[PDB]
Amino acid sequence: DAERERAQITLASIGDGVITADTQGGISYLNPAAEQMTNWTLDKARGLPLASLFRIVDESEQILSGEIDGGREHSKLVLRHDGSSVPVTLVGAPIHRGAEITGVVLVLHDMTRERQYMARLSWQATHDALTGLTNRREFEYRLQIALERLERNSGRHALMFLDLDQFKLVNDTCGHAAGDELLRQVCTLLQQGLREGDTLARLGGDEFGILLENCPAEKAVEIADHLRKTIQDLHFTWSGQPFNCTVSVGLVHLLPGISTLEEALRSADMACYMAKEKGRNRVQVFHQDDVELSMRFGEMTWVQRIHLALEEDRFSLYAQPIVPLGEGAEEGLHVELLLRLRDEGGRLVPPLSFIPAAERYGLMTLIDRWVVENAFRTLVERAQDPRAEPIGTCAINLSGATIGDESFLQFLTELFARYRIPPQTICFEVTETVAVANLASAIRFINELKDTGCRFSLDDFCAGMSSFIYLKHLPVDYLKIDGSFVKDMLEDPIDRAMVQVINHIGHVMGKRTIAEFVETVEVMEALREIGIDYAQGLAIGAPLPFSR
Amino acid sequence: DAERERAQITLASIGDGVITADTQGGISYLNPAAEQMTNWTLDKARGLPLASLFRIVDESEQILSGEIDGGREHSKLVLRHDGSSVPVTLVGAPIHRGAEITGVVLVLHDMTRERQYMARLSWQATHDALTGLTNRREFEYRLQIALERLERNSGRHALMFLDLDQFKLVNDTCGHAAGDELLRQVCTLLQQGLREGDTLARLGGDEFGILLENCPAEKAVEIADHLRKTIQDLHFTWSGQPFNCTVSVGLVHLLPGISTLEEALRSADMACYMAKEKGRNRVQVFHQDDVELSMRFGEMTWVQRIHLALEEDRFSLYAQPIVPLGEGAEEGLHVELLLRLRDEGGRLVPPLSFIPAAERYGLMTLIDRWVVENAFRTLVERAQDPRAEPIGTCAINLSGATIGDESFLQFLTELFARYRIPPQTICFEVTETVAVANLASAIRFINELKDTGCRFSLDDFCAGMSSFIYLKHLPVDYLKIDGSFVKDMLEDPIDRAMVQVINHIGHVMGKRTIAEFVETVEVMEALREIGIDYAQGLAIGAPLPFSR
Ligand SMILES: Nc1nc2c(ncn2[C@@H]2O[C@H](COP(=O)(O)OP(=O)(O)OP(=O)(O)O)[C@@H](O)[C@H]2O)c(=O)[nH]1
Ligand SMILES: Nc1nc2c(ncn2[C@@H]2O[C@H](COP(=O)(O)OP(=O)(O)OP(=O)(O)O)[C@@H](O)[C@H]2O)c(=O)[nH]1
Ligand SMILES: [Mg+2]
Ligand SMILES: [Mg+2]
Repeated sequence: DAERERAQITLASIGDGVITADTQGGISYLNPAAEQMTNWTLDKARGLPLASLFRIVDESEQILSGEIDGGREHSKLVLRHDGSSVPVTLVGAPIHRGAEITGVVLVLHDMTRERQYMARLSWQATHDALTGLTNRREFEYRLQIALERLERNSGRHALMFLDLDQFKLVNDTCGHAAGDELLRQVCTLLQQGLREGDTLARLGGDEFGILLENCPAEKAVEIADHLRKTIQDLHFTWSGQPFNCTVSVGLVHLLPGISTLEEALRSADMACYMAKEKGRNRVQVFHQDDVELSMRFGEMTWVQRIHLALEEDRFSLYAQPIVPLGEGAEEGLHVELLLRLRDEGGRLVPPLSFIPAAERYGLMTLIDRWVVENAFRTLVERAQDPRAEPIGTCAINLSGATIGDESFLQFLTELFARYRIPPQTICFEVTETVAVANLASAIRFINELKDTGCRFSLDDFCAGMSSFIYLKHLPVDYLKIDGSFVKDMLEDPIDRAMVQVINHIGHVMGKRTIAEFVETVEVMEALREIGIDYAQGLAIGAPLPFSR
Repeated sequence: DAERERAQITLASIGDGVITADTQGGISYLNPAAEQMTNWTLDKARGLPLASLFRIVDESEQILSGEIDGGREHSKLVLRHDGSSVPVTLVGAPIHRGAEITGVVLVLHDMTRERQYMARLSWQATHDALTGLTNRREFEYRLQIALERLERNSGRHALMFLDLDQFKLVNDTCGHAAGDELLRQVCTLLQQGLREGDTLARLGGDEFGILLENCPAEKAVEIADHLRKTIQDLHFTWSGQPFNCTVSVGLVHLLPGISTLEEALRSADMACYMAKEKGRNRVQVFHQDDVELSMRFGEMTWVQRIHLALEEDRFSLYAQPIVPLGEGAEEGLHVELLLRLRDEGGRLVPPLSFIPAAERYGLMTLIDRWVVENAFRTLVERAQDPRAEPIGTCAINLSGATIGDESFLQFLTELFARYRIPPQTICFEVTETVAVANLASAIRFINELKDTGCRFSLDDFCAGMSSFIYLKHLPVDYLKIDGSFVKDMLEDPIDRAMVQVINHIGHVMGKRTIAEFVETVEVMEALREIGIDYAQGLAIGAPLPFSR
């Protein structure tokens, strides 16, 4: 028929190598990308078997009909025995007549070409890969421009910071895949709610940035409260399970030519934080005095609260085990230390009820110094018993305020001399987020501590070319997979794949891998098969009191 | 016909959204990816015009028939007026009957899906994006494994470092595109030359790594000299123009369980460097004494050579102008300082004849201290004339040895007090390579110097998600496009695109862009249209004597 002409132009427009072959291997179709990949033209390869022209090997075939579908991409090579190797990502699907398997369709994507996608790189550098919206880079650029521009700067602009409430709930409850969907759904609503000219970005985490150029004060607040309402009305559900999605909005009225970029960003931050501190699901319009006096008050309140607790011995330490998944590995006892705070009545205070405030008001060095001192102190008390399970690894999480703290090493040195805890026994922890936020200091800190003889771990680790590049510079011993990826590993094929990639590249880069949120033995066995070195979760052991 | 069944399964296996429409817009085909992208099924969209179902807008159509082909990818959005926006990279080709334009074929790739390609990320993290071979990460991993492995460690291994000779020649002569082809061609020969089990990687630049596990000493050297010969016999040509490709090989015989990874890498480096220092196109087998005594001798030779030159006033400084491309921009005179060395006879010494040796033997701090001192000294002498063209920017290149030098800032402070040159007038330069090689120190150095009031530039800048991520951490004022990209900008569509992306993302990140190797006004006008802030090259001004 004349359909061949239509299909051939479509098949030739596709940049990916398309190969169609009969059930027995004989070639039926090769598009120009397949021809260039295999070094064989269709006219010289038609009817001839696949294996006799080129090889689709691995790194040292009929499986497609069985189980190796086109759902997932498979890393193969194209060994052509002339011009040799071409690295691909294969996808295969059977060809049917109607319950009669007649052939095979192969979609082959050339890994060498990825470097040539200039529009893709450019897009990526200015947009969030998940949500599709502009990123922090592009947003801050557009915000700066709105203020510095010579033209079209007649009226005032409106900066908004919209942060999702209890977004960690969604991730720790269902997993990372669920949280990504919610983010994508939150994205579509804020898209529908804004007009052309308005700039909407994901600034990181569950935080979005909205810019309304040349829009009045009353109009600006009206839009914010409406967007707040539309997210409140979002009936988000994950595999039946419904979630109450809510947002905390921080609004700032801007002036082009007067108000600086860093002043604008910081003002929207205090207002967003204040809407949270004021109970969540609220819009907090920044006022230079009215919404600033509460920051001075909040600092005073928390200085008193953190110091009282410390003085009143209400902070305590818990220990959760980390165990080797490797068959034959014994080692010393590995525990991760976790902080707990009890109020004046004597009941446990949730983490979000004081860590965000202590972090905001620079009270984290205090707590980290108390944690480290009382961990070493406990280890001495625990050692008084000879029968006691000796701790080979005691992991402690440090904040960004500590990573940057010049006086921490002298304090740690002093602590070592006082409690005689071997440095080797201690494993300091920093999140991927905290490390990158203070990159030059993190590198400097990790190396100084490693010289002392301490180990280091990188927490809440995501996979990407960025995170793996940051990993080259961060000399940590362990890599800890974010729990959200482990939570639905066995239910979501991308989260399972994420775990596998974090593991492989983590092993490639000389790191030992740890999986958190291993709540069942099914998850434990899955991680063991993959190759994960350590497991932590409710299937391993629950957090138990450590300190007295 | 029954061809529809064959084509539909192929079209459904493609992950990219395929849209086929008539010349007048009416839809003919949508694959499941196109249906999911546009929110419209083919059964409910067949015959109906494109524009009336969804919109393929931009960020604020018939052009395809004219000029906007499927050769280059175009960044568009898919505004569907229901579930709103989907960010794509469009490619379009006309549909013919035979010189009769009947319709249009659109290949739409969803930018949101890029995050889900796990096999692609994993491949990327373990392989060079250009050459397709394993990267430094994977190679060092495999090398470590060869040494640390409990099993299959019977015999000895062979580490090889193959570095292309005068590879900068190919790039500065033809451009980056030519050099990439040569690298890809060098890759295919080393592929054909090695057997299954042998590990071949691009370790960076024009340097390749080869590992021959459980291969005798005599066999190991035999393979190296053969590979050296096959590259010598490579008749490389770029658009008619032939190039004599040659390689300098450094070989090390390894022992699993004794010889460490860093000892192995360093030994292959000294042997490769020695084959270069010994005249290039040679294989230098590392010998612990015989090929180590020459490193002590070479250090002695160069300490004497660099100090003599300094003592004998044979080092001089040249100045090359940098000019604004922006229409209306005047500014002060911008010059880039370049070092030159004259031998004992009085004739100019090529850069490769002393900078590789001075860099190898730690003599770069010396030269950088002489350059900076004599630049400030010249600026005072030049200022004695009131008529003199005042220099608003004087750019000086600093080495990795300087970026890491703790005593440089006190020396610079002293120089400032002695020659009273305004810090603002000085622009320090570091290559992307040097910055990343010493990342924590570069960041620390750039910020300390910026506080003094100096400007900073990032040289030989490549584009990628890695380089743009490194750029977030490096607070430089200017970004300098690598000349190799500018050389064939007007002849190669990818190098033109590279220039455009380096520019856009450089402007996004608050940097001012500079293009080097602007040898013609055609290149100058091209860069001006793109948006480049500054131009440097033989169309602007040639390097002229600066120092006396
Ligand atoms: N699924 C997913 N989760 C992410 C992503 N980026 C960050 N997160 C998670 O988002 C959460 C952000 O937590 P927070 O905003 O600090 O805390 P919260 O639970 O929302 O509580 P509030 O203080 O009320 O904001 C963490 O659990 C992160 O691991 C992403 O791209 N995808
Ligand atoms: N086209 C291209 N050029 C690259 C790439 N990576 C690095 N280069 C260039 O490769 C060159 C490496 O130069 P060198 O090896 O130090 O110098 P050389 O000219 O080969 O001289 P020798 O000292 O004999 O090795 C520089 O011009 C780099 O800019 C790449 O991926 N593609
Ligand atoms: Mg939140
Ligand atoms: Mg070279």
